[PDB]
Amino acid sequence: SNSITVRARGVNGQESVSLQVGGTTVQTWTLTTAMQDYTASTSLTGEIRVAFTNDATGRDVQVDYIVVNGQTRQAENQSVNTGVWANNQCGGSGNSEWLHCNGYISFGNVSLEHHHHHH
Ligand SMILES: [Ca+2]
Repeated sequence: SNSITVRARGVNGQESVSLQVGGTTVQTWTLTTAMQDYTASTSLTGEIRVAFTNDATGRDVQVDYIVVNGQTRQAENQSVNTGVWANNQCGGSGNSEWLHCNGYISFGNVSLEHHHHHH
């Protein structure tokens, strides 16, 4: 199976995030206010999302990165972010660690390719 580690925190420790692969929720965790590693495994190979699902007063999520089969993908390097509050709206910008609104950061398919090298 594929190994995925999510490194994230909540601002008030009430925040819940889900690891979704190809649209399937693989695991769900309540965050602490400290950056912490959370790990899961799956044979699924679809698009990886880290999803904040329980937005409320005082709740926000900050994601550092994920690790996929030993490879770090930085949250700030991801072009899809549907939760960051920017330009006065949810998902206002790519390339952010933040999920303020309910939404997600997409980290790409489990398997990526470059010059016929698969990683
Ligand atoms: Ca490979």
